Amino acid sequence: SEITYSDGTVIASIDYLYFTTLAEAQERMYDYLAQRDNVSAATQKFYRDLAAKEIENGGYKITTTIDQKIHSAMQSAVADYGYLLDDGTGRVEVGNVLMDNQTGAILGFVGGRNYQENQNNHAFDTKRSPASTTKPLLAYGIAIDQGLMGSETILSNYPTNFANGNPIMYANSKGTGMMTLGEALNYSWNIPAYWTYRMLRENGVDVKGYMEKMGYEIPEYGIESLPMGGGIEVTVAQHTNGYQTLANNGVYHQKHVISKIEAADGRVVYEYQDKPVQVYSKATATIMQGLLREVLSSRVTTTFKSNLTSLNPTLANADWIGKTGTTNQDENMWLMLSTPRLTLGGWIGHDDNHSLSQQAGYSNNSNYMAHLVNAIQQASPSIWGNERFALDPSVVKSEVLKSTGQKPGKVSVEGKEVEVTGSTVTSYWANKSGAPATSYRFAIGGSDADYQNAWSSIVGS
Ligand SMILES: [Cl-]
Repeated sequence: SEITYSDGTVIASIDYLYFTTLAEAQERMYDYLAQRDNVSAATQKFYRDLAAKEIENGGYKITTTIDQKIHSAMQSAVADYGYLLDDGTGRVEVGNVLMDNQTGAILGFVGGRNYQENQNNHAFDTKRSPASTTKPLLAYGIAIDQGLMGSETILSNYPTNFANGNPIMYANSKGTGMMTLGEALNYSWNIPAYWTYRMLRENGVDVKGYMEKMGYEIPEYGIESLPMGGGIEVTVAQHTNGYQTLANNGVYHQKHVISKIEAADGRVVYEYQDKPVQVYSKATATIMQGLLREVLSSRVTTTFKSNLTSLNPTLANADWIGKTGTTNQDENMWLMLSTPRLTLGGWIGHDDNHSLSQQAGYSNNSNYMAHLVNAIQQASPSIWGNERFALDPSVVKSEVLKSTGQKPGKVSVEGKEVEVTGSTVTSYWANKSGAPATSYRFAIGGSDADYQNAWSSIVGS
């Protein structure tokens, strides 16, 4: 029995690479064994063991998805550049996963700083809160998909409180005012994501149907801070797969590190079976792509594009989209990146869950990732692609007011039917009729005080 890289080259017979591959193969077998000895449905355990025997003893050739030149380049990038991560807080660990957007196949990964010194696989084993990288999946993507907001929809960021009366905070700030979806995402403000998930619940939206299609296990959906990543912990590999679904215009493919297991007699025993699912519509996923493009361009929450410009100005011109997250004590940082072909997930942190430095996600993980991305391209010059993410033909563009995010028109501004007028903007929608006409409660969220204040500077013009 052996494991090969995608090209057929021998990995080994029966060091993260070996362990991660054998584990998956054994899981393959086990699922099957629950029907070879005919068989059916805490033992278990017998079958887990049975599987590891049947694998080590058989004369099986297991073919991985692992691209060999890419995977070793990624090993060399972490050896060469992991020191970029160090910030005077102890050993900063790292996990990464590179995934094919069309297939769900994993091409390479970083399991940690150095397997010799520390064996924890940070790509496939360790689970951490995804923090604000939860928002495009769980809040905004689904609200767009249910036809409840469009690209230029306005949301509340005015101060507001949880049900216990504690304030919703963003670092030391308590909120500001009305803002577009662009601005909410670029800065990653929390209160507008609070109100979006809260509106999804008021409408009875099946949020869990969406998350379980991308393979997400969340034990409790009834949690106010859920869209900021509370009550959620994920592996890097499972997280890259929610970003694969958005990059790939809304169609999930399941991650996998094995395509083919073959007998000693060359018969095809096991084959990866593709089960594509349209999680979000095409309108939705292509709208969210255009938003996440701006997250990386505006450079508010990450320096990644500047880093990549200076290392490889030609790769910096590829069509990068992405999103960041910080857990609320600086303990874990995330940076998720896609071109149309690939998606690289990244996590940093400490095994013992304690703070990182203040600019560890902003600057440190961003600069490391940008060295990682360039290393990947140096070893496979056309893998990232030159393609562009592009709005779907089904997208509905509406012409809306900047100030409201809805169509211009008449509104009763505290009784006194006003004529609402001013500069307009195109707004992309994933429904049938686009954006409504302006009503008085024009944002997602807000208290009457907020709208008194809102409306009386809109009126003032
Ligand atoms: Cl910058």
